[PDB]
Amino acid sequence: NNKFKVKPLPYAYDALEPYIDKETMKLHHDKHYQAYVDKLNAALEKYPELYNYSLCELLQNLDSLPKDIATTVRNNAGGAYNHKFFFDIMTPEKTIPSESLKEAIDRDFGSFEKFKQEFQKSALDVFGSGWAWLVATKDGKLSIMTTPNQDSPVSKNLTPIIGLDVWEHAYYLKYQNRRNEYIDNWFNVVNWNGALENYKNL
Amino acid sequence: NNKFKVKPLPYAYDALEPYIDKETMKLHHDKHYQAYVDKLNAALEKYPELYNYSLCELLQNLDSLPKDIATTVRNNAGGAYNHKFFFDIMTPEKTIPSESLKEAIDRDFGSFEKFKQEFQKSALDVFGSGWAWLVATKDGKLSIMTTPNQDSPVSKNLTPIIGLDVWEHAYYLKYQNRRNEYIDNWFNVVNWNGALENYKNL
Ligand SMILES: [Fe+3]
Ligand SMILES: [Fe+3]
Repeated sequence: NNKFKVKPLPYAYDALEPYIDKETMKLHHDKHYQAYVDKLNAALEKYPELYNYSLCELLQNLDSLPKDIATTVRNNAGGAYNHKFFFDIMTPEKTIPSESLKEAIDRDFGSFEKFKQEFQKSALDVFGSGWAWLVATKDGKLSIMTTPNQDSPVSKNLTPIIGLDVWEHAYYLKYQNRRNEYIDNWFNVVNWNGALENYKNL
Repeated sequence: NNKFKVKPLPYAYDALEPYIDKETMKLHHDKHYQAYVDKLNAALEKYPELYNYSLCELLQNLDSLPKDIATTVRNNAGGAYNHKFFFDIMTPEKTIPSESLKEAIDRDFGSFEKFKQEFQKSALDVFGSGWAWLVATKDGKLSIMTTPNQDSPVSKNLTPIIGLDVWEHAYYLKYQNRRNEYIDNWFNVVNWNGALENYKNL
């Protein structure tokens, strides 16, 4: 069996309280993330060799996949990848920026605080469903960008370092329309050690 | 003062229970709808003569508005129009299809039940944020279409007859990920008399 799988949450469903509620963690992981994986798997039944691609490879080749599944793959491989990534980029442990990522953030944004303000503004300005990302080019240059729906920076050959889901399902139970508060609180659970790994894997 | 305004909810905030919760009605009308109107008004300060356009006229002329506000108008005039329309198309009163709309639905979809099934499927399949619509061409031909975000059929010269908001803020508090249940329940509050008026105004 080489079907795609849901990665078990890397911590307890309530580990991120009080910043993100346990009910949302359960829905977000067990329902939304699960649905993306199931839908992806269903679509690939027609082309079982695609089960041997990684999610990255699917996302890097959307324009060359068979026309009849390309959009479904974009959306569902997108959702699967983005959510695996998102749950991995948060943690109940306390972390801070360090090593090359810490330096790069200062280099590219002037300071951690300037980076944080830009990120929060971008997250806040996403219209409709989508994501805010800290991304790196192949040479380690950092920038902030957003994607709609489940589109991913990976498809534009950019490497996600951190990313924030701003689909309303990610925050409505606790914050309702107050996305600004959700964004501000989320920085308490960003896994900067994971982010460093992401940046190093360039 | 010819600034755009929020239309007061046409019924009590709990009038649509148990199909839509009062808390959602309050957020949806008092926060989300309100924000679209405020943002629209803010953007038009630069071009005060646009306050004399109707929402329809703004939406029918997005490609010819000044470049610097066109997208903001699309999104916010869109949200303002769509929400005014949406709250008007629901009611606590019991209503059924009648007159020309009743006939047209049978003509164009075969039966009310076939129309309802197609509408629910379209509503269910919207990916990300958006709307499902029953629309009419200028000659009264009916069809079902969806729009993303706050895009409107009005911009494609189609006349909305009914429409369902499937942004997650419209249903998450009560239904969470279970959009199917939200869609099914919503048919209990569709204002078919309003829909008939919409159809007659062709
Ligand atoms: Fe999500
Ligand atoms: Fe809405």
